Amino acid sequence: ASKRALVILAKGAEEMLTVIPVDVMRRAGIKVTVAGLAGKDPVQCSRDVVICPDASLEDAKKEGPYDVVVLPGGNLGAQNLSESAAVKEILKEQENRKGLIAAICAGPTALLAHEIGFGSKVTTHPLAKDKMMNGGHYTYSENRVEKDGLILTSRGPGTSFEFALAIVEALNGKEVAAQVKAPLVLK
Amino acid sequence: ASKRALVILAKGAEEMLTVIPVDVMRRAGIKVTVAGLAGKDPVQCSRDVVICPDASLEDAKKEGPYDVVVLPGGNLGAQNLSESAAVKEILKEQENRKGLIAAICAGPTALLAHEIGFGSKVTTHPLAKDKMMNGGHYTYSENRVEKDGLILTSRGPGTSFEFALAIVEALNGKEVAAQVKAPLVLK
Repeated sequence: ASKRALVILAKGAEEMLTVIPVDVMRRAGIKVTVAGLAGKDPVQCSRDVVICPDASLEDAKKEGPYDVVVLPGGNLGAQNLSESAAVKEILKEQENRKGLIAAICAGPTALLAHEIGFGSKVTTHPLAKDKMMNGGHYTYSENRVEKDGLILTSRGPGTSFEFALAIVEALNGKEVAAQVKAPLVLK
Repeated sequence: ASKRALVILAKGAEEMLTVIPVDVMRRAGIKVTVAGLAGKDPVQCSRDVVICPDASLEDAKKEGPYDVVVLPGGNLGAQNLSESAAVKEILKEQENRKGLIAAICAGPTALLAHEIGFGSKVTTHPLAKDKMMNGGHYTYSENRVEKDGLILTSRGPGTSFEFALAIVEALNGKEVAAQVKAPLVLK
């Protein structure tokens, strides 16, 4: 039985922060669904790369649950995630079933919006710290990847391989993560 | 006047090796055209991410010339690039006008196919070395990014930020590259 991941893709998402985790998780043999927040239609990312989702979020939700829910960053993408009642429901249910939630760069600010994981240690992009920390509901970290139990966060494009491999390690173990890492030519 | 880049996107291209350079070049203010080898239609990448190109290669060619032509990797994508007469023509013309050509991972093997840049120092993904070196037409390097004049090559997903920033430096200078790099959270 393979592990499954839901990646929620909204307009204005950071395309690197979307594609690196999708690709690395697929290299790990995880079954990844790229779900469009707004529907099935192509999604215009922050730097104008246009990605076609595998399914709408509505449809993907019916095929869950997932071993991880992944929230890419990009400020406008994170805002769209934060404003969505559907994302609220998915994240609450994932938290309620003790499933992993992974968010990168401004992505973790959607956890704040939906009151997910309060009391956890988290990181974000440096420019998203103040937003994430409004109210003091989390403890901030400058680690490149932070994992406090079932809340896994990371900082930016340059930490996205580390983030993705941390998801792989959490789901499939350290040995699979190491095997996936070697062909990537990381430093 | 901004610099312009042509990124040639074929079926089976490595989506990280496509998106990271597109995004980082756009962050640098380069005008990037993602051109579909096969036409305007969406492109299925190696790990099944589907990207919609900005234009067909046929149309993009008419809007050149470009300050850089970028060839992503992915073995099947590189093979498609290598089999295309249109790519041959674009690369020969770029070489003839003394314009930069940048290729990452198996991407440089399309330079071999089209007899581009012989006598240059190059790198590739480790698994693409033997293919690239057939005939001894290039000198191999293990540097993460190699630039021998107007032929710029790199090794893999984990070197793609370095590759993209090397393109930025070549076109827009070291200071712009440094400014684009800082918000990425590189190690």
